Amino acid sequence: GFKQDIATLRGDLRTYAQDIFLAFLNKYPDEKRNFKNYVGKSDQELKSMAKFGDHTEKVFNLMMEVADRATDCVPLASDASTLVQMKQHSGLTTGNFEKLFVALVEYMRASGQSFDSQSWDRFGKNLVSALSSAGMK
Ligand code: HEM
Ligand SMILES: Oc1cccc(-c2cccc(O)c2)c1
Repeated sequence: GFKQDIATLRGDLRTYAQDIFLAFLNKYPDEKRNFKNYVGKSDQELKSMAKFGDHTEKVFNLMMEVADRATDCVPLASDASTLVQMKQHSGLTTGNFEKLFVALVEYMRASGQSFDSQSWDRFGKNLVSALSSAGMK
């Protein structure tokens, strides 16, 4: 289920983080407006860029903690408010997060593995809900 999937992802987190973020960027190329350093690079080139690996892993480090602190796939209000208020998220709207989670769920579905894709789909919807309640446009 969802708790075990957090463990699974944490057990190889930089790999999963990069692969899921690449799935996102490749599915939604316009999303690179927010990541201008990542333009004009293949996946292998991005995995060679120090900030790509560093930053993407730190995104998923926090994402896994938000998932772990959730109840029934519903994040804490404090976690949602942190994600809204972060200066690095100034530009963002809930649609950006929706898209991240669509890509993450598709990645899990296409993996060979027994991820609880349903629970991640709910988590994404519930996080988007919580971001809106905490004041994200
Ligand atoms: C639950 C989902 C997310 C979490 C937990 C999260 C967390 C983080 C964290 C921890 C950082 C700092 C990274 C660092 O400085 O090393 C960061 C930066 C950033 N995040 Fe988020 N983030 C999430 C979703 C998103 C989404 C959906 C977008 C846009 C589509 C986004 C855009 C940014 C940008 C532009 C930065 C700074 C630029 C960069 O780090 O390259 N984040 N985020
Ligand atoms: O390196 C970064 C820094 C900020 C955010 C992300 C990100 C954004 C959308 C999907 C996703 O999986 C990861 C990646």
